Amino acid sequence: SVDLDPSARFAEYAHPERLVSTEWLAAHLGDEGLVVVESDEDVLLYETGHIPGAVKVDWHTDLNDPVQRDYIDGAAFAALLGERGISRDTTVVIYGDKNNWWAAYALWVFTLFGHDDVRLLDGGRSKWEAEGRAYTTDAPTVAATSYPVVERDDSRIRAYRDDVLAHFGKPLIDVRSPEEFSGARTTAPAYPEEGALRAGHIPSAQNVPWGKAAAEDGTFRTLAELDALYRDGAGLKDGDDVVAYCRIGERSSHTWFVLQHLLGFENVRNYDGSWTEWGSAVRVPIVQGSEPGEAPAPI
Amino acid sequence: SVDLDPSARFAEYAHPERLVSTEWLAAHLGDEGLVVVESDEDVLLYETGHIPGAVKVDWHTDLNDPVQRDYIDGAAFAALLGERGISRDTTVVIYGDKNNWWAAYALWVFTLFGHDDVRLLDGGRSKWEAEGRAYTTDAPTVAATSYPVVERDDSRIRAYRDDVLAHFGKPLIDVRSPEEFSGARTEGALRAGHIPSAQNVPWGKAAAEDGTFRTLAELDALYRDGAGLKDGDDVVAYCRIGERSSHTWFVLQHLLGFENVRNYDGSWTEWGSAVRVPIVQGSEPGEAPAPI
Repeated sequence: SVDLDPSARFAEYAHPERLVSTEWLAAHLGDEGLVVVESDEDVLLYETGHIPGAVKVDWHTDLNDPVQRDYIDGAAFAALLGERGISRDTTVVIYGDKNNWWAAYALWVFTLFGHDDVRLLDGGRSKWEAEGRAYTTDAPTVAATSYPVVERDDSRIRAYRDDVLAHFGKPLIDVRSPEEFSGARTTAPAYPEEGALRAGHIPSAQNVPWGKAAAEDGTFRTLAELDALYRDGAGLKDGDDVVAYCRIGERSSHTWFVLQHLLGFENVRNYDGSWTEWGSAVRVPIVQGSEPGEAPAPI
Repeated sequence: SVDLDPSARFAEYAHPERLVSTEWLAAHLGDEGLVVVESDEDVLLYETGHIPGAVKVDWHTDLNDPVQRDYIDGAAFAALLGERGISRDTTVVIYGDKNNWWAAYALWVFTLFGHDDVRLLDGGRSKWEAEGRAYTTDAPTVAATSYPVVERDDSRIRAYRDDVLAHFGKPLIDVRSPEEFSGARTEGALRAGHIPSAQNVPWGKAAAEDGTFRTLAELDALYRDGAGLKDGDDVVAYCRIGERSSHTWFVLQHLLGFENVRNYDGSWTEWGSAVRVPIVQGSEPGEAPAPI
């Protein structure tokens, strides 16, 4: 069994059991019941050096249905975690590049499958590296485990296009850049498969670029800073059913994490379809400019 | 009134009233009640030379909602046709580049607004030029007419995503390239493949070398023999966008006379980026899953 990180820094958050410090992790490496998972946008980083004993999840190959636009099923999840020495009761700590952007995404997927003890290493690769902590290129050399086949739950933390169309009048957070938000750009040149034939945002969406929730050192900002950003800045109130979206669900998972686990909103869903779906969908309401715009009637 | 082209070639088709020959148009140009409309994928061709008296429709600016992914509404359509001197009773002959690929699309849009008498110039720009017939580079000075505001009808010849999800068990025609249908290409999406159970009939197979629609015999082999379509079949066609599947809609509705033909305009650009819609790969149709 694997204890919580009692660090004072985390106790102000709604779900302090969802974070650990680099100092805590350095002291727990190799402990029975703990698996450390690297999850990056840039999958090649793991091979340049990883936290010792860490395994890797590759978002290109491991987490998507290979044919359909959907995440893997319970059978594919069970085989992925078993190969990595992960059992149902294992404490998983996930860390990654770009201030745990893809780390939160892996945690979201684990949560679709109802894995209870899943935590982020606050600050990811960047704080581990700034502190001069060790990486290896040694394999985890992992003994296989049996993980149960569970049915994926898309009810609680996931939204589809019809839930979004139905959601108008309820808070909507767009986590893309202001240029994307207004309709000046759609994608990156590195990801042309993440553009769309229309530019803009979902009408009544508040723009909160996801990176605003991360400090320079890549740690999650304080409760006071987050409260400023989402409650004062974006108008969120207790009891609010919140939907977050980006270009794809991978990139709005960090904001879901922030709202579900740090600010403690009960009802937070990631609209994974995001702008790639919305901007290519026939007859969905789109607005342009830096104005959120008026909520239309629920469709 | 504007006479039907009695040409034997067209009389074997289900709706011979939907086609005119270059010979007919040359003999009927400038006749009262006839407006000729150029509709091209390459909109700049019009200024290089156009049939005398012909007006232009520009798919970049004239036919799409500027904000939403949708076609214009009745008020926009009335304004467009009014400006071009088209009345509700006007006979409209549409022609253009790429074997009337986009002419078929314009006719589709006119039919959404229920314009009765719309015809294609069999063989379009390519057969007019090949025959050495006259072009002007004059824009054709036009007196505006009043066109009525009618509600666009999306029911009869248009299909939405949820119509296609509900369609499995009934025929789908995918009009994209073999290398798009297999999922070794993709106006792309992030996913590659085709809709399971869809028969690949690349849209150009229905056109002859000279740009004209193939004989009823040749179409029957393509769509009945090749793709297994039977009388009373409810058919949906799709491409990457609805603009590019309108030609095959035209073939099935007007030439083979299928009663129920719908253009799924969302096409692969929507399908290939929709969350959790069925997709299969390789040159095989695949089997129909249960209607969703």
